[PDB]
Amino acid sequence: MDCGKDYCVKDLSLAEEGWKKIDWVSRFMPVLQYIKREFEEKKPFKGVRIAATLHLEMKTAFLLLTLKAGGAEVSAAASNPLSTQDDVVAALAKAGVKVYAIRGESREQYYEFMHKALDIRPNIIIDDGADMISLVHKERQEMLDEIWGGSEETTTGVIRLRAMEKAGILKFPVIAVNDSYMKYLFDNRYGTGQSTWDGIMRATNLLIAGKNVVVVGYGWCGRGIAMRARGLGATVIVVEVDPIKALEARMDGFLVMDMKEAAKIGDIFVTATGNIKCIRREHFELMKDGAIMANAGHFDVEIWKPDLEKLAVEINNPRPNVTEYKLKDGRRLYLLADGRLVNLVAADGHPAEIMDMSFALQAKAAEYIKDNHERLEPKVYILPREIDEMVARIKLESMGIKIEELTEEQKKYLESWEHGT
Amino acid sequence: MDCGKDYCVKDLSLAEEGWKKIDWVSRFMPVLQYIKREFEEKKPFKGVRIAATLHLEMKTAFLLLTLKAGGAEVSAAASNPLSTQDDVVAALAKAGVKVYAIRGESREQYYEFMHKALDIRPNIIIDDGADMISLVHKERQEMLDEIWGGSEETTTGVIRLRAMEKAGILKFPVIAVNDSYMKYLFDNRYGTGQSTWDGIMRATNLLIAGKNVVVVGYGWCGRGIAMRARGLGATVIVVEVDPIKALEARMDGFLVMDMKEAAKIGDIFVTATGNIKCIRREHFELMKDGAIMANAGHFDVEIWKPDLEKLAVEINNPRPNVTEYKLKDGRRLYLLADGRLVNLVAADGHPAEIMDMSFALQAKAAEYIKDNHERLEPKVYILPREIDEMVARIKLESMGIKIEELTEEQKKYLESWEHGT
Amino acid sequence: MDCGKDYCVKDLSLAEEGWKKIDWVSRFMPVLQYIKREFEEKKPFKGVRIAATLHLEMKTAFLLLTLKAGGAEVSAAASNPLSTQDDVVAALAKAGVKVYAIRGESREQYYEFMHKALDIRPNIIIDDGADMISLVHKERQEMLDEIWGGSEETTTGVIRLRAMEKAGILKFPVIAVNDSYMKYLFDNRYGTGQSTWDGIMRATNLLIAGKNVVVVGYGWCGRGIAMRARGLGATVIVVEVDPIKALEARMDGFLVMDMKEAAKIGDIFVTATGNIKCIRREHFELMKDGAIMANAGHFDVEIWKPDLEKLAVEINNPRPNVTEYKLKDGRRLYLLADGRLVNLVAADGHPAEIMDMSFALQAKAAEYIKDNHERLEPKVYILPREIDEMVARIKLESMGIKIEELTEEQKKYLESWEHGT
Amino acid sequence: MDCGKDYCVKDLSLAEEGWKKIDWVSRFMPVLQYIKREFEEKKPFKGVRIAATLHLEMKTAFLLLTLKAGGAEVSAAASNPLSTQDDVVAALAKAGVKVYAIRGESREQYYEFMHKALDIRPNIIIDDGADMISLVHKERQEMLDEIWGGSEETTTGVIRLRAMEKAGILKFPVIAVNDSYMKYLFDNRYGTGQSTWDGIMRATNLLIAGKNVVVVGYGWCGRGIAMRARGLGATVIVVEVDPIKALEARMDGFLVMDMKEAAKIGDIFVTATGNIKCIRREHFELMKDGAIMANAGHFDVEIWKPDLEKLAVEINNPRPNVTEYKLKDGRRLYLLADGRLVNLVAADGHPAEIMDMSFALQAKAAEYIKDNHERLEPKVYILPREIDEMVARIKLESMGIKIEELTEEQKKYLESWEHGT
Ligand SMILES: NC(=O)c1ccc[n+]([C@@H]2O[C@H](COP(=O)([O-])OP(=O)(O)OC[C@H]3O[C@@H](n4cnc5c(N)ncnc54)[C@H](O)[C@@H]3O)[C@@H](O)[C@H]2O)c1
Ligand SMILES: NC(=O)c1ccc[n+]([C@@H]2O[C@H](COP(=O)([O-])OP(=O)(O)OC[C@H]3O[C@@H](n4cnc5c(N)ncnc54)[C@H](O)[C@@H]3O)[C@@H](O)[C@H]2O)c1
Ligand SMILES: NC(=O)c1ccc[n+]([C@@H]2O[C@H](COP(=O)([O-])OP(=O)(O)OC[C@H]3O[C@@H](n4cnc5c(N)ncnc54)[C@H](O)[C@@H]3O)[C@@H](O)[C@H]2O)c1
Ligand SMILES: NC(=O)c1ccc[n+]([C@@H]2O[C@H](COP(=O)([O-])OP(=O)(O)OC[C@H]3O[C@@H](n4cnc5c(N)ncnc54)[C@H](O)[C@@H]3O)[C@@H](O)[C@H]2O)c1
Ligand SMILES: N[C@@H](CCSC[C@H]1O[C@@H](n2cnc3c(=O)[nH]cnc32)[C@H](O)[C@@H]1O)C(=O)O
Ligand SMILES: N[C@@H](CCSC[C@H]1O[C@@H](n2cnc3c(=O)[nH]cnc32)[C@H](O)[C@@H]1O)C(=O)O
Ligand SMILES: N[C@@H](CCSC[C@H]1O[C@@H](n2cnc3c(=O)[nH]cnc32)[C@H](O)[C@@H]1O)C(=O)O
Ligand SMILES: N[C@@H](CCSC[C@H]1O[C@@H](n2cnc3c(=O)[nH]cnc32)[C@H](O)[C@@H]1O)C(=O)O
Repeated sequence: MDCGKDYCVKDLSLAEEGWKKIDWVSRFMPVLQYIKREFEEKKPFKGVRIAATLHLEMKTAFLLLTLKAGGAEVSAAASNPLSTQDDVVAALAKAGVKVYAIRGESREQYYEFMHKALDIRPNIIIDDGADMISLVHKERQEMLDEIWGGSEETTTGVIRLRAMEKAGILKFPVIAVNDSYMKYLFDNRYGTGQSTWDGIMRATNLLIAGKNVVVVGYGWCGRGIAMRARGLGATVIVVEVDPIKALEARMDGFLVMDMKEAAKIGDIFVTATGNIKCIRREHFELMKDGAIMANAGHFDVEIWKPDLEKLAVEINNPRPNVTEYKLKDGRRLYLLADGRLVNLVAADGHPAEIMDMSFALQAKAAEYIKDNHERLEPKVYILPREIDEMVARIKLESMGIKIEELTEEQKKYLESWEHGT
Repeated sequence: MDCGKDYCVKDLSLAEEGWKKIDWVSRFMPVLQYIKREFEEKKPFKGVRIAATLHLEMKTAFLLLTLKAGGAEVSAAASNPLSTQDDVVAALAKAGVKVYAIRGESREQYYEFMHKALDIRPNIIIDDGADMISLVHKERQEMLDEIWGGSEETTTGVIRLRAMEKAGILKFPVIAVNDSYMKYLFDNRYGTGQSTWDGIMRATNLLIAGKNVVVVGYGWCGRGIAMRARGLGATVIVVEVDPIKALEARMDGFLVMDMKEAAKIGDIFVTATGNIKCIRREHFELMKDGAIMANAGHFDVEIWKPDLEKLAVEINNPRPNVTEYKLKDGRRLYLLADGRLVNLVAADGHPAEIMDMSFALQAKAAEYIKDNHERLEPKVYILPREIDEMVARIKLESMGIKIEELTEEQKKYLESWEHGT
Repeated sequence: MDCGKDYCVKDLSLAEEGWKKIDWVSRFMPVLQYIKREFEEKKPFKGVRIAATLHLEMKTAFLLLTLKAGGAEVSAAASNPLSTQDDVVAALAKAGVKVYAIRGESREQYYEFMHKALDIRPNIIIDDGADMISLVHKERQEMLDEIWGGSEETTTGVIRLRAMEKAGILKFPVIAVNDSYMKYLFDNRYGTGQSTWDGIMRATNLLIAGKNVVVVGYGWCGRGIAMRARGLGATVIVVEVDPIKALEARMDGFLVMDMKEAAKIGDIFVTATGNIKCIRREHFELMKDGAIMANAGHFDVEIWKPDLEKLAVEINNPRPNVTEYKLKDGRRLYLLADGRLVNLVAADGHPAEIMDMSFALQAKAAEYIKDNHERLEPKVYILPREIDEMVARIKLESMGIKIEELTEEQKKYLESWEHGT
Repeated sequence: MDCGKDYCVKDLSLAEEGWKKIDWVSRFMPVLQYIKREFEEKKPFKGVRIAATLHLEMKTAFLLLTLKAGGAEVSAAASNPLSTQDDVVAALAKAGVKVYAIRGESREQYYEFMHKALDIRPNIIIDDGADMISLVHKERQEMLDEIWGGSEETTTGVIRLRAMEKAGILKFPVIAVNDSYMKYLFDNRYGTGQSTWDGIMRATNLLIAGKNVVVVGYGWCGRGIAMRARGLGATVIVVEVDPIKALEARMDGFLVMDMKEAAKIGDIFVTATGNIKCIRREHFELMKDGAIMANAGHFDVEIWKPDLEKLAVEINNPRPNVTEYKLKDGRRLYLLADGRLVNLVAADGHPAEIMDMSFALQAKAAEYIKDNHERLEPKVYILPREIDEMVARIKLESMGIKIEELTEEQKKYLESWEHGT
């Protein structure tokens, strides 16, 4: 509605509430605040244009404003059509960020807006899911040589970009921010663990304790989702295709079965595979009446909605972010958040302190691209662990935690080999 | 605004959304559904008038509709001015329940509406905090003849009523529903454990893991809040006045210290004491910058607001359900939900399956009073344990769980003494 | 072998090692040490004779020596033929305690020794399982009028004594020490939780994580056994006959099924029912090859050994405290500790700090019997909660823990009823 | 005492008990049983000579017998002077393994026996701490021609060997078995987590719940020790030098502080660093009376014994595997197992099912060296991940667990980039 050359938002009059959300979470983001103070002093992004595809809530907004405080000209598009928070996006538009996003936008608008964000002709692309980096290579090839590099937030995006590199069509360097220690060990595990159940509880008002919770995938996200589900009193069943991770889940005290056996007994199903069709026709047919299904992975393809639609004689919407599929025999199965990221659609995403660290790495990755892209090949890179170390020490210090320091004798001992029994 | 003899609600046009909310949670309340079918078949409350003071959200609405389906004429008032959900109440007014409640009620409206609810001339009073039963004894003594009895939902109300009995001011029988095994072992512990953190995450979007969570009170609510806080990754510090429960918290793996020591290190404070001034002036003075405070117990007197106001040079409202008290030294302390029941004010209360068992007991208590008021004395009773077992057996059956049966030989062994060795 | 009028022990030359065990655990028993200092000063048991039936390890020995330091003449017999520690018992004999116990003694010696302990003509009987109190009523009735009272340590004994009271044959007062808050909330739960797995690991050297652990009974012992099993990485399945406790186990995150379904899937079975024949023929027939079975309840009747013997074509003993039952189809099932208390036969029983509190109550119960038995009927009593409070405050102080104290305003508030919304 | 050219053991007559111990744990080692049948059928080590330095208990004996069943001639020496179990070693001598070990070995005997084990002129060396591989490089350089390669079991040894490679002193290939997923994710974490507390309870009979447990090091062992300590009811304090791992411990719910601060409040201290002097003079000076200290890492240098001896006015031995250092102010600090591997010295090491997977990898590593030594360089290698997957699949199958299979469509999706949205 409020839609022009510089932005396309639902309603600019929502900006005051968006500003309050941005100010609130920024009070609990000490690492990005530390970085923002440096950016304001040195203005390292003066004259630099940045286009970002991220989940457009208040922590994302604070990162974009941090990049702007460093001198950058920033455009932004949504990483998911349903995760955008309209009031936050109005505040971004008021701040001069060229943001193009409306909550609930269509898939075609999702890409029409992504193109508009790309119109800034970015030097740096910040991506979440690799849609924007892929879109440039497919439909905006005229702009490739102007792009220094990109940084990718999530596992699904890194998988896509590595396949792009394998096929020889990646045309600029990419930082796999997801692969940094202070990202996947914290965001993917602890962040997703809390916010997935935050969203499921918010959407349903249902009890987690005494439920059979089925977690499909025992990677970093599945681990955290299973961890916190157990912490909320649930009986957790893990479904995995990796035999090593399946044994880990056993040692962690969780049941391990395949997806058909899990489908018969699960009360709540959560997918975190980054894969396609992990739950489909024959699993829905086995599910108990009232089964809750949620996706915490990527896009909307982990739980195969077309199979649910073919089984349903009625499709209803009893609550916001709850789609009811009524089957022939009268069973009703419930899909949360239209099969999209339940933590970001049914809730407010990861907590502020988690995205502080993930978006601190993103800020450092943008600086790394700015300053090293000419020595980098069109390949996927991981940030040096020194940046991980810096983010961790800033967080610990803001926490008031002082850790042991190695003595010179101990450093010597760890490099030696003669001191045995 | 939509106010009359039979109801007083904010907006009747919100009823359609309220109905969707009631329909939803009712799908996950099997025990109360079992009872509603019995009530609908037999109509045990035909001609009976029931006045209820409860937290007016969707699970409460299904309890009130279940009583109406049993033939009762039902009036309803809010148990807390900020827990009422206006769309649910609109649906109750449309359903013929004489409900008088608006979210954000003044204290004067709170008691005016409770008086309007009493105008039904009830035979049975269902109470939640003992305000209504106290109000009849103070201001509506002409109602005492017609009143068969009352039922009290919560710990705080039962304490008040037992005190009224001790002083000899109680005039009609009272069922202490809170004292049923199927209530305080589940509602108070598991329900409050989940819904307290549901509300805290919803209000703040902050990380629970790696925080110092201080839980004041290690009763049934405190146990649950502490258990789920640990499940979400927090370090938990328990503050108690009972030495036995303090040792229980230690053995459960939690730190135990006094309120002053806890105030210095806590990041999030949760009170669940049912007592007054468990966090007060001297504790606020010790708290770290950015401390989060929330009350999970009765009323709003556990965290003493007047002390916060006197310390504050500025009182701000950065988020819905977050009050910011800025102190002279620049520190900011955040009180959630105005110091009232954080699960019911900042979220949707206990999950549906928990309220199913609690309100099943309430429905049984109302039927118990109906069937026994001529045999009861003006004192506090607890439901026979056979009702607890019925509720637990209906729930287990609806879960598809069948448990081991105690054999006749085993029963006789348990009543013998000669078989030792 | 070293067997006379004053004692019957395996070998007095083992006393030096027994003294060291007694000294060791006594360093970590601050509550009983506190009581012992009082006893040494006041000598309240001067001229009093005490006969005890307890598990004769080093914590029991310290209680008996504490009673002796108070002036008592003490005799002792084993509460279980397999839990006696011969070196501890030699030290007791060297100390002047009239102890009659040899590890591995027969059932007939178990009672022959119990009679010898009774020959002291006790004023006070301290019992664990009610064998001695029952033996007096059956076979030593000539001595009843000389006995002031008894105290019973465990749930199984209290069950027997209450049945004795019901039948009208209990002839002196009995203190149900097991029923004290500081007993069953700590000994039965936390003590049994740790020491059961202490014994199972010691006997087997097998992994607990990633195992299906079946806990039969979800009372105080079963809760703790399930708690700690989960803490060691196991998948815990709870078998219960109480529907309320079955739901508790669900809410605590454990599977709940009946014993036939549990038998098919369990890797380790632990009984804590205090009942007879909870695991029998048809369950053994369903068990997987290599199933481990252990009893943590009472006697050796919870797992029905006669059924295992009838199924076995070979009975072997591959490890100390491991009996192998080789079945017709080649399956091998393993019973720990001959079906007796696995924590006390395969290990060293509860940890010292736990039995500090249980045996502190026992010392206070003996004092309570001494001083109140003439005002007591031949019935089962529970100690006043003031003693529970005293034990808890001594433990907290020895721990360096200072708890909140109620203000006079708060005490007033909890007795009031007028202060509502 | 029973010493000769082919073996040196304490007492050959202990062999019968050693065999029972080997037979027992072998029943619960399915993966190594699977490999032993393959080895027995194919005899891949016919004519091969293998010298091993391992902790000589029953699971090690089954590994050595499995290699012998494959046709290998096997010599064995102790990996630690106090972890050897004399009856197991007696059985190995009876079985034809050239084992030279006695529990309680002097340091001189330790290296004399390791030299006797090397007299076999091995083709493959299996090492556990890199003492033997270091000893060949220092004192048996004439052996270097015939040596195909070595395999290192543990973190400390791999560090030594990688340092030897860096300095260019390594002369033959080395397999870093510790670096296999199926090893360090399970042995180091879950195995050490259980067996450390197994040993601590066995030595002390003290309560774990409600204690302040300080874990020094949050690597794989530290993670496991902390996780199981929390599972047993303790409050866990983590001391780290890695800032990333320190934040992991916080998010896992543990307190994080430096060694001096932890020394003031810890009740039980466990070191798992693989480093020297992580607890030393200044820390002992701060410790509470009665502090328990134990080492779960390499050698006995993590807790610096010489500092304890200098502080002590008295050194006593109140229990087996408990050394008491009485300080000038009367405080008593207790070091378990002489500061050596507490799980292996005060207990029976890792449980059998854990060592099954670790020693399956060792058997595969020995076969790998046999099959690849002519293609390898004098540097440190890690086994191909296909062997990890084989071990995990054999274990899952023996558990009756069948996991979901990755479909061809899903594999192709994971190698694509065009499918976004
Ligand atoms: N806020 C969020 O919701 C959030 C945060 C981080 C990452 N993610 C997304 O979550 C997904 C995974 O995150 P990760 O970092 O855990 O990936 P990961 O690869 O660590 O874990 C993936 C696991 O999925 C398992 N898997 C794949 N197909 C499967 C199937 N059909 N059935 C069962 N298990 C299967 C794999 O074996 C692997 O262990 C990605 O899509 C990532 O983008 C979401
Ligand atoms: N939905 C909800 O939020 C919900 C649900 C159930 C109960 N409640 C309310 O929660 C409160 C307690 O519920 P309960 O069932 O736990 O009561 P409970 O009495 O079991 O626990 C109360 C604990 O508070 C401790 N306590 C009292 N004053 C204290 C102080 N000054 N400092 C520290 N500890 C103190 C007492 O020792 C007691 O153990 C009541 O007000 C009850 O109505 C709220
Ligand atoms: N050191 C120890 O091993 C130790 C310590 C304390 C008590 N105990 C013994 O443990 C036993 C129980 O201790 P408690 O204090 O837990 O008793 P408790 O009564 O609290 O729990 C007993 C549970 O067993 C359940 N039960 C009974 N028969 C059953 C069956 N056939 N199948 C399944 N569940 C069944 C009951 O429902 C009850 O919940 C008693 O024999 C007591 O003496 C042993
Ligand atoms: N059966 C056993 O007891 C067993 C089993 C496996 C490994 N280990 C031994 O345990 C040790 C570690 O095993 P790992 O696999 O955990 O190593 P790891 O390196 O994963 O963990 C080591 C941790 O120690 C930390 N550290 C180093 N010096 C420190 C100090 N001074 N203070 C605090 N933290 C410090 C490092 O930061 C690192 O995180 C090695 O010696 C290994 O051989 C023992
Ligand atoms: N954009 C795609 C891919 C999944 S996004 C997953 C990413 O979201 C990120 N994330 C989680 N919570 C938040 C938040 O509150 N703000 C911004 N990003 C978030 C997190 O870093 C993770 O890598 C989609 O919606 O399906
Ligand atoms: N008088 C005080 C305290 C009583 S409320 C505490 C009660 O609220 C109940 N409760 C918790 N969640 C819900 C809900 O969603 N609907 C209705 N009652 C609830 C719970 O049973 C508990 O006993 C006040 O009203 O604010
Ligand atoms: N004597 C019977 C009944 C069970 S005894 C169970 C009791 O043992 C007690 N107990 C547990 N550990 C110890 C210990 O180390 N010493 C003495 N008593 C113990 C505990 O208090 C519990 O009530 C039998 O052996 O079957
Ligand atoms: N060189 C040092 C540290 C190496 S031992 C650490 C290794 O012991 C192994 N281990 C643990 N329990 C057992 C057991 O019962 N038998 C054999 N090895 C074991 C485990 O795999 C780990 O990598 C020393 O020998 O004392």
